Amino acid sequence: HMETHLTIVTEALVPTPAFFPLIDKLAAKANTQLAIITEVLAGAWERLEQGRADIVIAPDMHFRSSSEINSRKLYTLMNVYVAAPDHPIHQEPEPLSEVTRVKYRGIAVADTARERPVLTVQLLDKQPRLTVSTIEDKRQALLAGLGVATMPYPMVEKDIAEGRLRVVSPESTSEIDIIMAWRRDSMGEAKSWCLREIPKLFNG
Amino acid sequence: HMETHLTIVTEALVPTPAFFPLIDKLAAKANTQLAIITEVLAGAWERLEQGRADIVIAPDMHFRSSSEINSRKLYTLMNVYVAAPDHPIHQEPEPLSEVTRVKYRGIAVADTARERPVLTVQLLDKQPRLTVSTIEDKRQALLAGLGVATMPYPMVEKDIAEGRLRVVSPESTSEIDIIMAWRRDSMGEAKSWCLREIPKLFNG
Amino acid sequence: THLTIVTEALVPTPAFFPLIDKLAAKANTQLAIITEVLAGAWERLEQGRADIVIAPDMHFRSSSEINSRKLYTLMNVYVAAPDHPIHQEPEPLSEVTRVKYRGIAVADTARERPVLTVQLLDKQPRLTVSTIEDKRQALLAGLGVATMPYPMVEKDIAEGRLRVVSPESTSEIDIIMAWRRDSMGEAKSWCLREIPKLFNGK
Amino acid sequence: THLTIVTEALVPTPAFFPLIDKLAAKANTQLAIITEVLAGAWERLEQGRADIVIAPDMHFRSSSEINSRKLYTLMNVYVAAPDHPIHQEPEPLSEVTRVKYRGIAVADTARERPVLTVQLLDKQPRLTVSTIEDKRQALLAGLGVATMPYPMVEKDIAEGRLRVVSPESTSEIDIIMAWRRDSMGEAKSWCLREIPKLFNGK
Ligand code: NA
Ligand code: NA
Ligand code: NA
Ligand code: NA
Repeated sequence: HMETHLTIVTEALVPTPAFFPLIDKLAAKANTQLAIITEVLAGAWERLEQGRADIVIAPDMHFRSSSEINSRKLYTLMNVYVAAPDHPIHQEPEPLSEVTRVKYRGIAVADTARERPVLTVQLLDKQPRLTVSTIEDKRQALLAGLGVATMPYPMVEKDIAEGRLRVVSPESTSEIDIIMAWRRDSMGEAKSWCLREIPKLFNG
Repeated sequence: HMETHLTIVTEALVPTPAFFPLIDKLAAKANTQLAIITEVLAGAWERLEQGRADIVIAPDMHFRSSSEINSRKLYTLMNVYVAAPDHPIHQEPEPLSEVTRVKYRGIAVADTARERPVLTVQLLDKQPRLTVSTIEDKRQALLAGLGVATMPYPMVEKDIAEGRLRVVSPESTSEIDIIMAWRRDSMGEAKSWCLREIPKLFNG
Repeated sequence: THLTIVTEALVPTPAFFPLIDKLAAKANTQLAIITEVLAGAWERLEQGRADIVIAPDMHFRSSSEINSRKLYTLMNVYVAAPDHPIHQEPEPLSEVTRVKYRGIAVADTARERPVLTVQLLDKQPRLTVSTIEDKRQALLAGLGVATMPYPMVEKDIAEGRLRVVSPESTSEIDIIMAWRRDSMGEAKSWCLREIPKLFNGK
Repeated sequence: THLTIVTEALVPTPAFFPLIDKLAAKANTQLAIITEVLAGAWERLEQGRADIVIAPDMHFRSSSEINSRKLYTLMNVYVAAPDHPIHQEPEPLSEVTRVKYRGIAVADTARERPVLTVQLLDKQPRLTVSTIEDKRQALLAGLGVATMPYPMVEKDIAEGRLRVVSPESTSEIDIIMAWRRDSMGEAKSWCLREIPKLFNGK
């Protein structure tokens, strides 16, 4: 109904290309131009709170208890603690022991900058770390043997199969619920349509 | 509510400060941060069409009756053809004659800086012209004796009283309806509230 | 024909008015003195939609094809209305304090989103306006705290309508004249010579 | 203890990986190689939130105090999927034509002096993404026409997944290393010496 602009935020763990089917359909449904922006952890939620994002696709988080924010579970994602095959972490009797983990470099994706608070990986103080902005940069660092870190399984599935990466220990494997969140204090055609279409991209 | 952002566009003829009462009230009604942006003629409407403005306050225009756009008349504004007291245009028998107007410099508000003629005296081809972006710059140019142009009466009322400007000829005085316009394809709390409050600013 | 000078919002357009009559005699050139905000001024120069830009010294243009010359220095003062509570603050410039009070921004290239001067924190209230005058009126009405060009508020501070929040935040900015070297028309060349003369000793 | 290098989106972060082990031996410094887009990279430097910036050329100072050095040249190519109708176009770069086809933009963290890597026109359909990878995937999927860094699509062009729209639009950009002189830590100094060595021959 004349040109419109909707802004979807996909957190770093969420593949942006999964939302590409929406683009053509949104151009036919309305005259709506899509913006699918990437943010990291709390940065995704912050965008929603500050009213700078129509819909957020992100891991379930403590922010969700907000009264004017609706939310719905989309799918589950698996996180695996990986390292390059030749990394010494593999020869460790107790790779997840606090005494062992400090010996080896962790790799973190920043949310705004170097931020100690993280839940995916418990980086310890005095432990070496590398910090990057993108999930791809983190992958390349891991492929190059530069540290040990958690990754979304889809992004490293081929890597593990083809022996470029190796799961450090299955004990650390975690499941994260990926949720769709939005604010009820505003509504439009395009936003409503997306809220209905996005779940269809995944389960049903 | 938590933070929200609304964008009101006020066309150059419309004093932005008239919307200042909204600011404090909008901070209490919701957590909404206001942006009152100035545009010139068609630029104001273009923002509305492109979905880059929640509400537009602008002169009534050829854009109107557009199917997705609601509108409401707010008030009438008077436009006066003025020049500095010492300007030779005052000594002219026929100041508004095509033969006369070409002799003297017109002043236009634009961004494009090429095509002025829209709704009023306008600028004749081959006529000397100065182009400025703001209504204030146009006022100063007129005060400095540099040309002849239309101005919104409120902005030059004191100038005419105190003999800094002088109405060239009353024949050219025109009335413009200032309307509030928005798009129906979207709605939220703040937007709805403003659509109700803005007319109240101009009751009297 | 047609010359376009772009004066950034901080730069008073009327300072260029002396050029108008002279340019009409020197050449048959019709002048446009267009106002833009921050990056919008430079963008016009890059896109070849402005012959000369008068603007604060700033990043970009890929460091290709842009000549520049310093015209004068401008002082920027952090001001607020006399009765604004920011004045009673022990630490008015502390991040903990600044968040309490509304900032006021002039939107850049004339749009809401492009606003990255500085001084605005998350969770901080803000108002965004298009013009430096609108920002002045907002400040006069007590609606926030913001930086202003000293010349535009000098009388305001004298006559007690505004008050400098803290001198520590005062900054000096070089106002430069910039153009592209890939063209040198008659009118353009003449203006490049005349414009510095408008500001001599300043 | 903590050094922050900012690499603009056009710059491959992994090119700086050799530094990591050496920096751990040289000093006890934990490295952050952060990605930003266009002006967002510079803004970090101005706000003192980045020790070193690797980014497309600016060379211009509002914030002042900035030293810079050229590292290497990068080529940008206007590409689209092989089956995109832009290829059948007589005049693919004509303003009349470009509006017909969707542009793809990487969003910026700052005052958008660079907004269009090539040029995005009003009324023109657009998709906006945050990352250069997302933009690549969009292009691979046939969803628009946009500029890309040649190294990132060299294999794509070879293996017929992408195709250069027109060579006329190809542009060369200097990638520079920039920093502020008002500080000179051990690690920062060492990196400023090592980083140029990573791009000998380039
Ligand atoms: Na992304
Ligand atoms: Na105004
Ligand atoms: Na001006
Ligand atoms: Na990167």
